[PDB]
Amino acid sequence: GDQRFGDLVFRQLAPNVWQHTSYLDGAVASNGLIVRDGGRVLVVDTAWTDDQTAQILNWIKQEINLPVALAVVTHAHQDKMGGMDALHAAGIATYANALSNQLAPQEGMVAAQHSLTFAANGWVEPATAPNFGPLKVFYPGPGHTSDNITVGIDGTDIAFGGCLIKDSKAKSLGNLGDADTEHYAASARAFGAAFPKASMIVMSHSAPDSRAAITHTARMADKL
Ligand SMILES: [Zn+2]
Repeated sequence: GDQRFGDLVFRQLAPNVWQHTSYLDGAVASNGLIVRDGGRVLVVDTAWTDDQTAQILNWIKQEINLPVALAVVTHAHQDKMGGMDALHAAGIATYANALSNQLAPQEGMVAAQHSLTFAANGWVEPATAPNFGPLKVFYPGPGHTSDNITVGIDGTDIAFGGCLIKDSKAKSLGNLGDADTEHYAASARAFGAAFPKASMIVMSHSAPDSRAAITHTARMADKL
């Protein structure tokens, strides 16, 4: 069920949801999501590079042929925001956690055009997420990074944990270079409680897993 398109891989997860995969030299896969929402397409996370992200837009044109209305990126690291220039070059509205945009220059990333803010319970302030359609954005607390956000896909059983969640076979939570080791466990559990009926957990560096990914990640995080 994987489709190769240039050096990227695309996998349909649901009638209106695909996983995009891009590689950086070993070679490390990074996953994001593409969502068809009526007459438009919404993207979650860039590829590692601008050139790879441009190929995401090419694949969408070929396979979906609907305009990309917006992209949301899940934190200020290269695997999630390394392709911001391809989106901006294409006139696509881009959204990140305000803190991701504030950190972007120090992380060597281009800031998104728009900033998300969050309630004290982690849910996005809806005024800051205009026309997000099925994308339900939740800030679970600091973990992989202080700015990491997560996205549920309304109308589906899918939730995206980005780099916060690792699969149930993971031997480590790496990369922990920018991690909050105190709050990581609670943040992983918060993601599970925010999307309590999601059965397909999509994550940055593993194929989709069951909810065991969340509990397993939280238990590894408890050891930090
Ligand atoms: Zn990261």
